[PDB]
This record gives sequence, C-alpha cells and structure tokens, in this order.
Amino acid sequence: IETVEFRVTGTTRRSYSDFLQNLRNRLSSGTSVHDIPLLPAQSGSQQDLLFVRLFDWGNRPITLVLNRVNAYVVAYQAQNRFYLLSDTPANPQVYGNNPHRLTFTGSYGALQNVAKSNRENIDLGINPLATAITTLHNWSPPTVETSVARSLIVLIQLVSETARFRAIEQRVTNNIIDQVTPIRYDNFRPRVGIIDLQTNWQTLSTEVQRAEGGRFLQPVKLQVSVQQTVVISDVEKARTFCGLALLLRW
Amino acid sequence: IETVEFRVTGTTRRSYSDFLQNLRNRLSSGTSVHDIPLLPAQSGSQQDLLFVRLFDWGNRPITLVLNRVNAYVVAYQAQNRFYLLSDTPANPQVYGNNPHRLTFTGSYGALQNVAKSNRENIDLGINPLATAITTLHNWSPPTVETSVARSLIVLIQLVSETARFRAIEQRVTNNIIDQVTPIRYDNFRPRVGIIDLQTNWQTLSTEVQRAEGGRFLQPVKLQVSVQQTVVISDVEKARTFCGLALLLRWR
Repeated sequence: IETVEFRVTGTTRRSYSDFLQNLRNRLSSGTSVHDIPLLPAQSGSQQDLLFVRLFDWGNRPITLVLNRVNAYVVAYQAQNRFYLLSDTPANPQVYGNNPHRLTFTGSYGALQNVAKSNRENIDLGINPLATAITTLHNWSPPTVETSVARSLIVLIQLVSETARFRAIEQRVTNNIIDQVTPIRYDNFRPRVGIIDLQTNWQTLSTEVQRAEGGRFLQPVKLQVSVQQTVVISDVEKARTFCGLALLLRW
Repeated sequence: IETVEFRVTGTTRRSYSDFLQNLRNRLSSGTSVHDIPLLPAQSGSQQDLLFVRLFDWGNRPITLVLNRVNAYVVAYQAQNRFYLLSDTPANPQVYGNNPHRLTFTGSYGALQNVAKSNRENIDLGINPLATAITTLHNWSPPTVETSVARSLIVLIQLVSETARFRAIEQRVTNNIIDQVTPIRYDNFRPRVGIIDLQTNWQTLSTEVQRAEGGRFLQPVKLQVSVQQTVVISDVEKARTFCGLALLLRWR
C-alpha cells in the first residue's frame, strides 16, 4: 500500500493541485479512457487500498484509507488506532486486531444525519481541512460521533471528490489566496451544482466508457440551479466542463 | 518592458498554470479587493504595459503587448516589427518608428468580423495556441488580415481571458493530458457559458468593488448554456464559481 502525503502548512494553489495529481496517479490503474484515468477493477475480494496522510497546522497527522477502486474513504487512522466506516470490509492485516467500527457508512445521507448538518452548510477550505484533521486526531470513543461524521464530510470532499472532479478542485484552488503573503485561505460551501455533480460520478464514468464516437448513449442531466439542468452528452464535455478526472471502472 | 514568457514545447497543466499566475502577479496593482487582485489605474506611462513572449513548437516567438489596466492585448511583435490594433496609441519608444497599424480593434465583434468566424467555432488548446503563434510570427502586410484576427482570438482567450477567469483556465488545463507519454493536448470550443463570462468581466469586476458585506448591489445573470442560467449575487460566488481572478478597476 502506497502513501500520499499532504500538509496544510504552506499550502498554495500549486501544492494542493500537485497533491491531487499525485493522488490520482497512485489511485489510477495507469490506463486511460478518453484521456481520463481508469481506476482499477475490483478483483475477487482483494482489497486494493491507498493511504493518504494529512497533517494539520500543528503537524499532527491522520491517515485516510482509500479504496483505489472508487477513490473513496473507507477508514482512517488516528493515534495508532484505525476507525472504520460501518460497511468497510474487515482487514486485520491493515487495520489491526481491534479497530473501532463507526456506526455509520460513508454515504452523505448517513454522514449528514450523524453530523446533524447538511454539507450545503459546511465550510470547505484549507482551514476546515486542518480543523477536520485535528478533530479526527483527537477524537476517541466513547464520545458521540457527531464531529467524526462532520470532519469526514470535509475530508471526503477535499480529497476524494476533488480527486474525482477537477471542477471541485478549482473551487478549492480559487480560495487559496497565495498571491499575497501570508497566504490567506477562504471558504466556500457546495450548492446544488456541486452536490449533483458528486452524485453523478458513477453515471458519468460509465457513460465515458460506453461512449460511441465519444458520444454518450445516455446523456447525463446535471443540476445548475434548483430550477434548471444542463445535459452532458459527450466525453469532451465531461472532461472539459465537469473536469471528470478519474473513472469508476465499468 | 517587463516580460513574462510561455513556450508550448513540453507544456503541462502545471507549466501553463504557473505562466498564468506569474502573469496575474505582474498585471496586478498589488491591491487586493475581496481576495481578488485589482488591476492598476491608467498612468499614461510605460508602467501600464506588460510583454508576454510566446513560443511555438519551433521556438519561434511573438510578443503580445498587454495593457495592465485591463489585462488585454493592444499590440504584438513578430520578427522585429510591432503590429498595433487600430485604436492603440502610437509610441515610438515602445513600438519603434515604423510599426504596422491593423485595420481592426481588439473587440470580439471586430475580430470575428475580420476572421470570418465566431469564436464559438474556433478550437482552443495548446495546438491552436502554437498555430496562432506561428501564424502571427509569419504574417506580414499586405496579405489579408483574416488569419491575424483569427490568431488573436485564440491568443486573447488563452492569455487575457484565462488570466481574468480561472474557470476558463480550468477548461484549458482539463485538456492538457500530461499523465500520458507523449503528453496529449485536446481541444475544446468555448461554450455560450464561457462567452457570457467573458462579456461580463467589467460587470462582475464592478459588482465586486461595490459589494456591501460581500453582497452585490446588482446580481449578475450568466448563461451557462443557450437555455440555462445562473445568478451571481455575492463576491464569494464570483471568486469561487466564476474564478474571477483580476478586477477591472472601477471605473
């Protein structure tokens, strides 16, 4: 299992983008379809994992565990214990003999319920990222899980979702104000567009792989406002407009 | 004149983005408004200018002259002669004694008329960028101006418009496929959305400067397609969604 590292200290637009590119490279199978990296196939019951070690402002680390098949978070390590989402397959070889099982899955529906907060109302940026790392670093049972789910909402979006979509990466990059010194870090919240993009990752991935002449057999509608939807009908649009950056293998 | 360079050979997402960021840093007045650089006020001096030297696949260069006030092209140099847009004031100290004046301005209306092509129908990417450089490198009057206007449409969008809008930069970097060997360079054509963004740069710039508690006095409607729209109502959305990256100083 490989490890990709990211440190909040000194973060620039460039350093965040370099992190995500390194992450995509190591998540990827090394083959590409329509110029977008293809994630590995799930092979039998074999677990194909990747570590992402993140350091907060005080140089305190946690380690996310990602499934390379879908680029998604399945567990994290904090202070020499692993914490698993409820649906994460057991792996004592990696997680130890007695990791802590959280009571929730990694779906946004579940995370938001446990966090008691919709992700439309959760700030995303480098400061939230650092806070999420610190919160996971310090949390231990028997404390209520609220802040764990909240922190994972932040982390999953700033690691997995930005790896999947350069359009989401760009929102982050647009808020790393590195043309000034000291660097300033602003926040945004995802709205209807980003949320619908996240939900459509599998659909978009499949359509790219099934495309004939680069054209989608089933064009994908994406919300741009509460009232309106645009249609993604080809690989060029998926790559250019959505910044689709990793493909879930179909 | 202060010069910022870019070469197509070996282009990666990182090298293109580094170029644009260095460009923004030199264009900027240094003043920051809601974490977006404010462009300078016009001084009437050479301090207002910036050179952008661009190299094609054979390292043949042309130098764009930008006005720092608006981050826009006013002239270019090719093979030791300057070429001025029709509205660009003469300046022997910068442009030499015998520059050639083109018959059109830099407005998209004028450029598209001369090019005989709307920019919705013009490929953008690293290969178009290289071709535009080569075309300007080799062109001289009295051949017709068609290809000069076409090439300027490409270069203005890939230098000025991407400097102004990180959302446009994103389109470009999403099409630099630098994780394969050899690096591949894909093309896109700007959507109704991209064109409307370009059209609204001054409006967005002004709304950012006049905003109260970050809220726009006049929300800005933008096309995302022919049939669909969004509304930008605050500075954070302008910075985050539009990637507004330089502000035209108001006003």
